[PDB]
Amino acid sequence: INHGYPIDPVPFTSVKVTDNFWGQRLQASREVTIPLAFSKCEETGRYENFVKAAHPSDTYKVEGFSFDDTDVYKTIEGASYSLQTYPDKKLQKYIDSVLVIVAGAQEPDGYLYTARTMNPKHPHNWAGKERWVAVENLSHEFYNLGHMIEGAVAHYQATGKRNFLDIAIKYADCVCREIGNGPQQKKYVPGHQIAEMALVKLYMATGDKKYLDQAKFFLDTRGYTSRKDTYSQAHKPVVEQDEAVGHAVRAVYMYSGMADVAAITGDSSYIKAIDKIWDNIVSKKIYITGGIGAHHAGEAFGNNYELPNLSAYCETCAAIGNVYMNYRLFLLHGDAKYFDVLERTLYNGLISGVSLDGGSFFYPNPLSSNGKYSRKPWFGCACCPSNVSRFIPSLPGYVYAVKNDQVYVNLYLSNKAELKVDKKKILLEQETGYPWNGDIRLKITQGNQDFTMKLRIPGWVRGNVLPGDLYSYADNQKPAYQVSVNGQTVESDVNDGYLSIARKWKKGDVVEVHFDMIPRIVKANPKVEADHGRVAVERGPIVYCAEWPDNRFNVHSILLNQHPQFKVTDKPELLYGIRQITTDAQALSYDKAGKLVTKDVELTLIPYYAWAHRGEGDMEVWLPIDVSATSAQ
Repeated sequence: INHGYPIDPVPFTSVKVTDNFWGQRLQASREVTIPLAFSKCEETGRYENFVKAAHPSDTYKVEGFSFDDTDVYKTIEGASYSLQTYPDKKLQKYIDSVLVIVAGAQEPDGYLYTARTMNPKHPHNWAGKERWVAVENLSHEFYNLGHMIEGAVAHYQATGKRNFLDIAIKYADCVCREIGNGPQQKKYVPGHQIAEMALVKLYMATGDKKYLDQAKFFLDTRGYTSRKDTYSQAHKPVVEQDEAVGHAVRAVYMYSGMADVAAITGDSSYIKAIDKIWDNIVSKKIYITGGIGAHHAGEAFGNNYELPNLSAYCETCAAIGNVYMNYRLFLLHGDAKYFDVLERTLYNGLISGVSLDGGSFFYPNPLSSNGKYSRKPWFGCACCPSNVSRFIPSLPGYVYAVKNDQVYVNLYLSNKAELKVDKKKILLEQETGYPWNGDIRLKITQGNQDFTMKLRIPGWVRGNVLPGDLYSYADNQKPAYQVSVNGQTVESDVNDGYLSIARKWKKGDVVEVHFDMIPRIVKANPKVEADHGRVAVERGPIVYCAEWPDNRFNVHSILLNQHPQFKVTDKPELLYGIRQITTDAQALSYDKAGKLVTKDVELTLIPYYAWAHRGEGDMEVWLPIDVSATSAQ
């Protein structure tokens, strides 16, 4: 059943990753992250909640969070993706055992929500006294449904079995029969959006239009209920929203649902709203790491241009949702600028949230540290680890896309892919050192077909830090790029951010691509007060930072040269293999006689994602280049 977007995804099952960067992240997800998250679901009581729901009792203290059941649904989602690329009888049998425990907690009419079922006389304090009554506050009853669906659909696609799917269908039918516009129903919308995107997905798996109508009901009714709160984007009808406000995850999950519903019903009204919201996010409310969410209070978007560094929120879940949103905008519009934003988030503020070994995570992802902040294996609220669990293995699904005769190449990494192009099979291989350098060989290894290959030419190689004027390059550098097909240079035009190559493609044909990767300094719009007198360091798609281990001085005390010169060096054995950046700078301090002293130092910079892997201490992304922004001790 067709999703309705004008461009088709190329699924993650079609793309075998052969590189070192992503390939190690994928291995780490399978060998450490998914096993750890299941192990934590046992250890922190997530399974016991379902067992308790199976034997209700007045005596249970219902504690944790009302959305804790989703940690289980999301880890099963991620495992289920893993199983499709890497079969594993034991993981698959383990999941069956978990699902028996999950199925036991479900009431006969399909309601599955352990925070009430465990102890209906004394339910979780966020659940309310009765079903649904606190849903637009913090019950998370429809959030739980959403993650349950996404988990179940994935498990069905991985196993051909319905032991998860049937549970989701039943809870979905419970919601659909009790919640709606009908006269024996109750008008309620999600307190935490996700059910909208998830119900489109369940429709696509089952053919039951009830689910699509429920998703549309959820969206269309928002803003017309008693709870008109900014926190959950219910301050206005969603079609009239034009700025990203409130809780960052809630926001991007709703914008993603708005996109899915729009595509599948051919309704452009939701699209005209998210186009404006996207413009607001990218021109006004996005960090240079691609993170979103400026305030601890509400885990929320700030005002326009409000981007503080130390107190930046940037929940890893929000980075993941930001990827979901931009991918969908790409599918609607066919412009690479959506993948520039997605690439920035993906390579920086998303992967910053999981350690390289896969065993610890971040909830918030700040752009500065004064120490006392490292990744943890889990949290009371485990939304980020379980989201990481589910995201990483799906990564190969983001690389390509196809519309008819048009093949989009959106990410650069070594991989072999099978593409369906006007109903003929095309095997395509990328070989590259990306993100570490800008050389890409693409080869047709099997098949022959006339088609147009669209190569994303990243914003960074064309002088655009991001779409819009939130940021600009503040050096003199003039990066260049070149493309060739079988030794003939393409000096065709960049349209919609792609260099487009139309020809008969055959086994043997080679595309060669070169992007200069030169260290850049980035300046923020002068309206961003936090970054006055400061610049950020970048190379290719990687944002850099200064961290304490590499620098025999206080990292918060540097003063970059007025016209900083940069050296890049390969470090294959440092932090899983990276390129570090070096620059000649000054470190400032106050001597014993009370005088400012400047000391010439070598400043060593690492990828932002690689910070915090070697001990708590100081870190800065936004480096002073003016004495107004310095700090001496």
